[PDB]
Amino acid sequence: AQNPNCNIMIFHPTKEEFNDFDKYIAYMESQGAHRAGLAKIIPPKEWKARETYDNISEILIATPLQQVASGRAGVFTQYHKKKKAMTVGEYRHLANSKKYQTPPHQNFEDLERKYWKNRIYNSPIYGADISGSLFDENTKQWNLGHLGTIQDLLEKECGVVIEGVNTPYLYFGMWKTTFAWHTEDMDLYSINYLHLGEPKTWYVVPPEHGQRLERLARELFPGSSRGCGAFLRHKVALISPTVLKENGIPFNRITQEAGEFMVTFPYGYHAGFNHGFNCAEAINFATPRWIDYGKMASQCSCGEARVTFSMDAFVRILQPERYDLWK
Ligand SMILES: O=C(O)c1ccnc(NCCCO)c1
Ligand SMILES: [Cl-]
Ligand code: NI
Ligand SMILES: [Zn+2]
Repeated sequence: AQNPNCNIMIFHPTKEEFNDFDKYIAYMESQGAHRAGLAKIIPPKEWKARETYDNISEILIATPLQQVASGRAGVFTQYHKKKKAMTVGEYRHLANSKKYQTPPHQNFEDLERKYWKNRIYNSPIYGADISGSLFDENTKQWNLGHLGTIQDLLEKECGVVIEGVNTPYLYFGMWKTTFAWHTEDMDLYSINYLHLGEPKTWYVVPPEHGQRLERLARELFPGSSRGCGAFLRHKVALISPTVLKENGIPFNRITQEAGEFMVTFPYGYHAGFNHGFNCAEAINFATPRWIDYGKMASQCSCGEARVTFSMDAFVRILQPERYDLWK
């Protein structure tokens, strides 16, 4: 078996290899990349997402989110408080202010130490899930707005014809802005491109050990576990690498820099944080190997998590018993 220790793999495709997206995902998996839950792809040196990031300051963040923490340094939850709308220009100025800017630090490891020591004592502002794209329409390779759709993948594999669409989202971050422990909706893949700015650090549990993370989460958040059988779908829980180690949970970490892609694989739990002002773009996608994960995916049983219009049809076709129970 390839990659048996489930290490995060890094790939350097040539411009020739960068032409066929589906074929290169299949290649990475032939080398065992999916066993880690996450892979990094560095684009060929001739490639670019767009010519310049001039004038991105005109984009609107209609509902910025203030991320307020509760708990202890290594085990906490965060709730999102809605703030008034601001432009990306206003947001970037706020991220660079004395109150919110990245602190002095020696290297990535020093800044990671400062994040986990001090995260809970601050409330950074996150611009998340903004429908849109920053890829140039003339960019033909790995353009996250020109991928084949999950609906067409299901039709090709299973003959199923369903409603729904599939478009990218933008994320504007600052120091300490946080994404909580989660897998994707319906345990889909995701692909994430860091367009501009400071790095993003990622943590990931191998898919073959995801149930170990779930068992620890039930022990650390017991009231949340009693209220919903799939509460990590709420995307509000954080657990530090020190606590994961103390409890024997297998995981890996890596830092993504501007100009790099990250792919998460079906049922790969991940979490992380931003180092400073940045802008990323992400979308979910599917392959033939995803279908069986879609059939087995857990669902939030209490109403807190959002189920989109498109996700409704996935549940209706792949999980008809759960759909009928919803009625
Ligand atoms: O912010 C990101 O770059 C990012 C990366 C991967 N998954 C995410 N899911 C949203 C969870 C919100 O707590 C967000
Ligand atoms: Cl700090
Ligand atoms: Ni994600
Ligand atoms: Zn729930």
